Parts: sequence; C-alpha cells; structure tokens
Amino acid sequence: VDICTAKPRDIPMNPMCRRVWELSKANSRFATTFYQHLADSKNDNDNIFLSPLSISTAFAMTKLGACNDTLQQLMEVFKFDTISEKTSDQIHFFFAKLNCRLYRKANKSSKLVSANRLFGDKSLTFNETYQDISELVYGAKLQPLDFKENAEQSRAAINKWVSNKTEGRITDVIPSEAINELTVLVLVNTIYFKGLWKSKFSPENTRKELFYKADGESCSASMMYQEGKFRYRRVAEGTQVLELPFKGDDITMVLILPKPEKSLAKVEKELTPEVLQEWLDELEEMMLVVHMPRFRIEDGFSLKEQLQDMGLVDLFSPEKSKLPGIVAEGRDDLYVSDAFHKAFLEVNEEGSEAAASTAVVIAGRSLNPNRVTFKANRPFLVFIREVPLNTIIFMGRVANPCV
Ligand SMILES: *[C@@H]1O[C@H](CO)[C@@H](O[C@@H]2O[C@H](CO)[C@@H](O[C@@H]3O[C@H](CO)[C@@H](O)[C@H](O)[C@@H]3O)[C@H](O)[C@H]2NC(C)=O)[C@H](O)[C@H]1NC(C)=O
Ligand SMILES: *[C@@H]1O[C@H](CO)[C@@H](O[C@@H]2O[C@H](CO)[C@@H](O)[C@H](O)[C@H]2NC(C)=O)[C@H](O)[C@H]1NC(C)=O
Ligand SMILES: *[C@@H]1O[C@H](CO)[C@@H](O[C@@H]2O[C@H](CO)[C@@H](O)[C@H](O)[C@H]2NC(C)=O)[C@H](O)[C@H]1NC(C)=O
Repeated sequence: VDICTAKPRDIPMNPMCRRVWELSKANSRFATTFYQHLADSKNDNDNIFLSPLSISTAFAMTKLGACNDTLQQLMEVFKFDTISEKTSDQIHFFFAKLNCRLYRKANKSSKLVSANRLFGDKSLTFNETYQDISELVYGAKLQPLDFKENAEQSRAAINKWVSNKTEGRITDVIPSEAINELTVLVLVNTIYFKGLWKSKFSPENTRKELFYKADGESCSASMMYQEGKFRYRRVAEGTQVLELPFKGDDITMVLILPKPEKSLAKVEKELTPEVLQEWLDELEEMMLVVHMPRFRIEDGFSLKEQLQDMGLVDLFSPEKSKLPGIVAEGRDDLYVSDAFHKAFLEVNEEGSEAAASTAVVIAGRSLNPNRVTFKANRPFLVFIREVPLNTIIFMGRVANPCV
C-alpha cells in the first residue's frame, strides 16, 4: 500500500480519541490567519517568508498521537474543524491524497522536497499505528535521538539532516542551544522548492534601481525587467495582482503590489482566502511590462510562542498535553518542547534557486504603446502556489530586497 494507493480504511480509526478540495480550503484559512498575526507582530521594513503548508502538514502528522483537548486545540487552530463532515481521521486520508500529488517524482520541471520530522528522546516509544501512518501519509520518521546525554550531538544531527534535504540552503533549523537534556519532543519541518521561470528574465536587462521602503527612505535593488504575456488584474483600491508561472504551469508565483498611496500593512489586514480567490478569478492574460527585483529571503521560526497565543496550549504543556501515541516508562508528562520551521527563497532571472545566465533575444516585436506596467519598487506580497491543488505552498513579504 503506497501513498497514492492508500484507501480510506488504510488510514485507521483512532485509539480512544475544476473541483476544489475541502482540505486545501482549511489550509488556506490557517495560512491567512497565521500570516496576519505574524505580520502584525513584525516591523514593516522586515521581510517575511514561511511555508504554511509545511506547518499545517507537520501538525496534522503530530495529531495522530494526540487526544482530547490537545487534539481539539490542534483541529481548531489549523482550521481542520471547519472541514464540514466531522471525522478527524479523514484529514490524514485527505493529506495522503494531497501529499501524493504534491511530492511526485514526475519530470515536473520544479522540485518540491518535504522535510517533516518529529524527534523524541530515546526513552520514548512511539505507538506502532502512529509510526505506520506518519510514514505512509506524511513520509515522516518518528526519530529517536539521545537528548539526555548527547543534546548538542542531536542538534547538530538535526541541523545536518535538514541541510541535506534543502541542498545546504538551510543549515540551522534549530537555533543554538534550544535543545538540552530536558528536551523530550521536537517537531522540525521545512519545504524546499526549486523551479525555472516559464518566461525567464535576462540578466543583461537587470539594472540598479531604487526601492522605496516603508520607513520613507530608499535603497538600491537589482531590478529585473522583461515584457510578455502574463495573467494580471488591477483590483480594489489600486492593487496590482500578477501571476508569474514556473515551467510546467502547476506551480506559479503571485505578487500583490499595492498602489504607492496604500500601505502594505493595510493589504495584509484585508487578506482573506476568499478575497484572494476573487482576485485570481479576475486575472487575464495581458501583454505587459514587468519590473521586479532580485530578492533572497531566509526566515527561521520557533513556532510555540505564536501557536500558543492562537490557542495551541495543551500540546506544549507537561500537565495538560494528552499524547497517547508517545509513551515512556514512568512518565506522564510527554509534551512538545518546540516546533522549528525555516524557509528559504532566492529569486533571480532564471527562477527559484537556479543561478544561470540565460540571455534573451526577442526579434521583430512591437508592443502596444499604452501597455500596462508593473514596477515592484515598493513592498509587495509573494505567494508560491500549486494551481491544480489550490494550495498555498509558501507565502511571504518582500519589504526590503536591497543589498
Ligand atoms: C542525503 O539524503 C539522501 C536521500 O535522498 C541520501 O541518499 C541515500 O544514501 C543511502 C546511503 O546512506 C543510499 O543507500 C544505498 O543503498 C544501497 C542498496 O543496498 C547500498 O548498497 C549502498 O551502500 C547504500 O546503503 C541511498 O541509495 C541514497 N538514496 C536514497 C534515495 O535513499 C544521502 O546519503 C544523504 N546524505 C548523507 C550524507 O547521508
Ligand atoms: C498503541 O495504541 C493502542 C491503543 O489504541 C494500544 O493497544 C492497547 O494494547 C493493550 C495490550 O496490547 C490492550 O490492553 C489495550 O486494550 C489496547 N488498546 C486498544 C484500544 O486496542 C497499543 O499498546 C499502543 N502501543 C504501545 C506502544 O503501547
Ligand atoms: C479523552 O476523551 C475520551 C473520549 O474519546 C474519554 O474517554 C471516555 O472515557 C470514559 C471513562 O473513562 C468512558 O465512559 C467513555 O466511553 C470514553 N470515550 C467515549 C467515546 O466517550 C477520556 O475520558 C478523555 N480524557 C482523557 C484524559 O483521556
């Protein structure tokens, strides 16, 4: 039974505890709710970059061994309870279907790698059903590590493993000394994405240009430039929405650039899944001039603080946590010590994480003289989505791309 074959009865009942999917909707509700809270707590001159899909996946995996209020809190916070027909055992089934299509091994131009792992001290034993379904559905190993007597060796091992999965772009998922002898359970998760643009820019048309920060000042950015046929629409209150697809067309990049006058903080607060979905429905292929800067964002997270604040308390509490999928001789306080996530995105003329020099020659072209222009020389929102599945893979904000 592999992940694409798995049927509903292959994801078992629990211990005692085009078409648009229901799971994808739920994940997008988490994504905009989590993003808004994170952005509201951050200064407007800082870049944000995260993978909500990664976070959702990691915590769905973790709720296999959760129960009672711990499971209830999990289900609520990640908006899994919003999926109409109750059954919380059908979410693992939905993720099997989503993970099978997300992480294929087709020649699909883009590469999408999943790193999803729960690390427990060697004294803990993971239930056999928990291990089995985590492996099948999430491709996740419940990994024993010597935390008690080799804390730092484990941390280096954890960081080394995520490093191998991100091709050396993410080297420190766990920040220094965040793991010790008292660490019991650590959840680590990342998603790594490489892809070439469908319509690449040429480095010879890139040139230093001013970027206007939220503080009022300016800096020098490497502004890329090309002209071509892209899905676009100027929407409510002068906001420019632009989709730049990757080779294959299944993974695209959506940019949300507000007019000069309107603030990006105001757009971040208005952000909803249904406002975003109406914007995509208005987009139309159009011949336009594209100006967008080369940017590189590496944002690392320690999730407990914020997730607790949103209502995920029990899971991180020694008294309150209810995790019957994990067991330890003589211990009744098995809790998650922290959840670590780190995401990376480098965007150039070739695409996402491809650094090549593709010159471009366009012979005999003469475009409309009044064609629309898109110049991203002021903060904008970035969405990396999977079109067929209607899934927000990554999401972020480019508030300062300057060197
Ligand atoms: C980085 O992660 C990749 C996973 O894609 C690791 O590659 C895997 O490495 C193992 C060895 O550690 C390979 O297994 C080989 O199996 C044959 C079959 O018996 C055996 O004769 C070899 O001696 C070895 O055990 C495996 O093929 C390889 N690929 C996969 C898909 O698993 C890579 O090793 C990781 N980096 C480090 C430094 O570990
Ligand atoms: C995994 O969880 C199941 C419960 O869902 C545990 O099964 C219990 O096993 C003991 C004897 O093997 C029985 O007394 C209980 O009746 C079982 N419960 C059920 C509901 O079947 C299983 O032991 C757990 N795994 C570990 C490692 O303990
Ligand atoms: C966790 O929730 C389960 C319900 O799924 C509770 O189990 C109930 O326990 C009582 C007595 O122990 C039984 O009469 C019920 O039949 C059980 N289950 C159901 C389906 O109602 C459990 O008490 C809750 N609390 C803890 C700490 O485990």
